[PDB]
Amino acid sequence: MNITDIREQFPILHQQVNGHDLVYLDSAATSQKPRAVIETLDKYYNQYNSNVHRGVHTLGTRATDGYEGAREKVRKFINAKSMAEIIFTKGTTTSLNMVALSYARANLKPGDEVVITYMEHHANIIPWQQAVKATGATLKYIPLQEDGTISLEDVRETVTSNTKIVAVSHVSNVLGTVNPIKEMAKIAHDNGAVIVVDGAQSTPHMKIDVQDLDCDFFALSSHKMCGPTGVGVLYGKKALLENMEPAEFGGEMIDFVGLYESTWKELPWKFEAGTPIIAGAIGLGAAIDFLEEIGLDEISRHEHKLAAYALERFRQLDGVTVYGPEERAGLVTFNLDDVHPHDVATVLDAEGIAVRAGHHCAQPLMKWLDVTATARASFYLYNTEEEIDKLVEALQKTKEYFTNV
Amino acid sequence: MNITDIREQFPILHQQVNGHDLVYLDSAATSQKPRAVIETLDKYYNQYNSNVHRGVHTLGTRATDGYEGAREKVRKFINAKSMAEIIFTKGTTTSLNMVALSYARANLKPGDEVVITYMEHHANIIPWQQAVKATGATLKYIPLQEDGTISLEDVRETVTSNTKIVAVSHVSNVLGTVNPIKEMAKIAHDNGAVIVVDGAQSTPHMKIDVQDLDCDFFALSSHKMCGPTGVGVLYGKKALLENMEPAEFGGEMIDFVGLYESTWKELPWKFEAGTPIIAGAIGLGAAIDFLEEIGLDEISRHEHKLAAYALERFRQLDGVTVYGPEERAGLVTFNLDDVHPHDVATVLDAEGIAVRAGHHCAQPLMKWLDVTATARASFYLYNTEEEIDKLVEALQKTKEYFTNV
Repeated sequence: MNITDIREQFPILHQQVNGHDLVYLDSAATSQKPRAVIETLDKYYNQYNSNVHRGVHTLGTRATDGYEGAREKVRKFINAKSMAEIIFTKGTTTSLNMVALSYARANLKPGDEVVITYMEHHANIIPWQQAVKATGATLKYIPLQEDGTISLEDVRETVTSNTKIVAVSHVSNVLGTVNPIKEMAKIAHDNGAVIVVDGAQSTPHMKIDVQDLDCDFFALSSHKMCGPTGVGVLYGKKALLENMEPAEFGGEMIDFVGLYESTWKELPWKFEAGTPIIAGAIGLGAAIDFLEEIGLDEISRHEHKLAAYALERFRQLDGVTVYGPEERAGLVTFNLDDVHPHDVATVLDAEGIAVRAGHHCAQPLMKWLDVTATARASFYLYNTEEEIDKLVEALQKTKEYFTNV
Repeated sequence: MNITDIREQFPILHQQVNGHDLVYLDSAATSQKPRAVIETLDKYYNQYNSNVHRGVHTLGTRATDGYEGAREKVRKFINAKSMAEIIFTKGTTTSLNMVALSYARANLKPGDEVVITYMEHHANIIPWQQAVKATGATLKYIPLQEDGTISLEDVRETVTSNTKIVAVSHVSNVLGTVNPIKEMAKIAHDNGAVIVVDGAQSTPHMKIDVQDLDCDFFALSSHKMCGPTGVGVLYGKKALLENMEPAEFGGEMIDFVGLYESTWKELPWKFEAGTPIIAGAIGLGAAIDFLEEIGLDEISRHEHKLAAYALERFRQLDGVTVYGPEERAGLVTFNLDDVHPHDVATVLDAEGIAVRAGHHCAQPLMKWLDVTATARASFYLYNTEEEIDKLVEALQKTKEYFTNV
């Protein structure tokens, strides 16, 4: 895994901001794309764009085979049993909303519980808040350990025989924690619940195998995994999808339309109403080919190296707090003592360095951490230890600067 | 308006299928894209991709300004009063589903009516079927005249003081009919109803002015108007949007998130949950710039010429039935006597010619027309009368061929 040769495929990395080479450390907000993905969109719009699932004409057939081809690539990439379990959506947020609308709203009654955790991103909070309000069910929170991990005994405590849904992130976009999904799925199933996994921050960075995890539903976003914006996937076990009603209705997802009543297509097309995200989903198949060629285990080993290096170099700085555990995904969320994280991010952008400052769509977690906001540097397959040196040198200079001020 | 110079900007037109120059006459299913749009996606992913609505770092600010910039371009393009009324979605189908979920489901009771027409595309049928079933309201159909137009007296008859919603296409994707939306909106408002306009087939081809039409909601798709797939718009009057609840929930559309309760952003962001369709919406702004540079009135005058030429040349063929009125948008849906439309479309594809055969997502209309399927040739700004000659010559040869057979 050669990082020079990988970075050479990402045109956007090769430019300056404010007179300094770009140092992009915000891949947890969105990732950058290699030429293989951008040229796959180009070749689609230059050569074979047409609407799909007619195949009466030649370009139509080629677009269809591209779109359903990419469905198979995603099936293989997360080790789903069938393409019937792979639904294309606009992103993780829409995928989790589909489960909350079609599954939760149809299966919750007063007495029932939905259990989540305090570290969840809002995409995996607000749909559940709404589904429990609609049904008169109850929402509960799994507590966190002091290093921001989840203990399985706390899971066992919170989940009861009235739990119907446990929803949890695979990897936290703030703490970097990798949650014990596979053991949490056992706990859910033992209680008679399903588990819904927010895989937006795990899928880009480590191999996913939904048969090993045994999750009931798993959601992911193309834009965080070197693929186009506007597209994601919802995986669900086929027997659950078969019994769920569609979240949206229209052409493409019907079989017969009468004046008042209609019947639905089989899966997966039951859940894909209207002309699909044709180019984006073919580009997400290209991103999967690109990542698979490098090797997800190789990219996870590179991120492990960068995260171990970052945590060590952050410990060298005085007056800097890092949140979450030592074992983690490739990101560090932090604050400088007495400097607002927004001013940290502004000063770093003057040195070329892109990081995020704010709540990271995790307000309940910020409250748990007893802070109003934090800064976050995140890493991906194109980042290097030299860029981490530049970040830690800039935080040192920021510290000195606001000191002099 | 020079058609040679326009076609030179669409790389996909310049290729052969089955040994014959491509003749693409299926723009009512999806349109082709000019280099200005494809190179706008390229320049986004090559130079300034980042997540939006943080602007703490330089690329982030540029992506944000691109995305909200394109929102303003769409506002101006349909003459909306405010960007608060312009919501980005994945397509017309999702936009109409949002109205059916957030508006209809909250405003229908037993006794209330939703009125549609028999010519509607399924996207503007099935959401209403579902919303009336959920609420115990009634669905009614405006009847059609024999040439497939709508009379305003039939509108006045069908719409009553119990109507709450009239939903209708601006232009029919089968009949080519242009509906009298502006006068239908008056009839709706006089009865106390809102009007929801499916503008998927009008927006690419003629100027839209939502203040002149006075529609309450208007939906459109990027992929039919030279823009990227996976993106559309829902326009709604600000006072209606303000009182509707979100259709989906997550990051980006919240202001404050507590453990059990959350409050929403102002419009338009209240209706855009999760990381948005950043590249696609910037490419749809580029498509609007491209179309505005040519001039929508110029493209409508070209389509009028092509449709008048086609209807005349189709009348020259024996044994060919054309459906719908003489005055129409740029498409012809037809059948050859005694030839199945699927076999017509197959034979034409062997001569390079791409058309559609089937129900065109309008099963109730096919039933009204007393046919099980039809063939459709549709036209756009890059098509020419010579291509229409090739279609009519091919139908003549198809007629002779199945005759000999």
